[PDB]
Amino acid sequence: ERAAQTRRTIVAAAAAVFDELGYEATTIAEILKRSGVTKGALYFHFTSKEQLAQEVLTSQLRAVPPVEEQRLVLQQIIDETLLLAQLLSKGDPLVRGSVRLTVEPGAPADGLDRRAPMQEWIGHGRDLLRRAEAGGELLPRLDVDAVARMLVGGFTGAQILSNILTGHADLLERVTDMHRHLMTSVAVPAVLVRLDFSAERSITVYDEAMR
Amino acid sequence: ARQERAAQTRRTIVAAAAAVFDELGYEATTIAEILKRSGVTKGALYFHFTSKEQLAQEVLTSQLRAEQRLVLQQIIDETLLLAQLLSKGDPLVRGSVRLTVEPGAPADGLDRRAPMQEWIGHGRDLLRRAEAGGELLPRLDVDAVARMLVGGFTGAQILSNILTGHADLLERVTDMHRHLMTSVAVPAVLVRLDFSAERSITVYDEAMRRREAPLPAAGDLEH
Repeated sequence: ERAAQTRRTIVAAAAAVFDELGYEATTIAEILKRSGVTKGALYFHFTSKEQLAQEVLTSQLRAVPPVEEQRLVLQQIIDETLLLAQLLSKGDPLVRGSVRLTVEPGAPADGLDRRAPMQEWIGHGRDLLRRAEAGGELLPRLDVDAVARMLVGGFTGAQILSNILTGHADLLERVTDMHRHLMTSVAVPAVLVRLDFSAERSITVYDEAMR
Repeated sequence: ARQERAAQTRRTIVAAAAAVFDELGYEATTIAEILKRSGVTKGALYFHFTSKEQLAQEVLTSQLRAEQRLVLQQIIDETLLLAQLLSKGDPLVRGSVRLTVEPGAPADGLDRRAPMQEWIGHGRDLLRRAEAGGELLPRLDVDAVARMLVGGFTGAQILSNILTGHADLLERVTDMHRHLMTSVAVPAVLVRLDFSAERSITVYDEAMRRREAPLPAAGDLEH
């Protein structure tokens, strides 16, 4: 049924409010004002501000539309990383609210599980790196879970600092520098030199995914 | 005499401000809560700081005040030190990581950008020293690099907090930094750099013999 599309317009409004106001200050009443749906629509879909937040939390993973497989698995990880930064940088609300809920110190013991969604995000990077590893794309002896944490951490640090220092104006550049310097110690040299970090391929991946 | 006494109560004001910024964040922190906790007079605080904001920036910039053969080993040493301090819950480093990462009140009255620029400048200065001694791979943009070093610590630190409450902090920072350094250092320098938890334990020990909880000079105590 296509009112599970109004589910999408509820998450968007909810993410935007979380982004502007943080978890504690955000209210269901505000989310209802902002989305313009009905109390009964809302609750059909989500029982609490809490489940609404858990939903918004998953967006740094689940809001990126899927990407196509590439001759190099590592290029698919680049494609996903840069697509996430394109969204962040265009102010996509799901991604924005996800960043804010993740990094913002909560009121102590707000009952919100930040760990499970960050585990799923890292789990997905670990899955791609496992296929790269079996493809011979990675330097030997690397730990695929340590590496996955590094890539997510690197994205997160570059993105936050870019916010602080330029309001996200240099975001793509920074995330690209971070990711490319990380790939230099993870990719075998023959693969490294065939990876494409360009802004051009990144807008193309963006456009093709929107649809 | 008067100056050493004033410097001591200065340090107490910075330490106490950090602990409060840690628990409460910038906006909810109050000069009044800081006086309450330090036991220092308003007069002494007004003399040392122009505002809550300059004080928050002073917390942010504190670890920048705290000889090697290789300049990049200085960068390693300072970064892993911060991880050991944060791991232990040192108030200065806790408060400055919170004020860094916190969403703008903007509307917030805290300019994070100025003291972050001082962190970047410090890294940048070190990286130019490293270049003068030949330690860097050729043609690097020293600013873009300092930004990547600082962004790598920040993102390692955050995920480490979310996934493990900082239990694996030092391992994540070290992995992040080792991998970044590998993309930045000439190999002959990279093999000689020391990333061990051993060396970092020693550096931290040494730093802790010098990080006494500051107490105010008695002339600046509230009665």
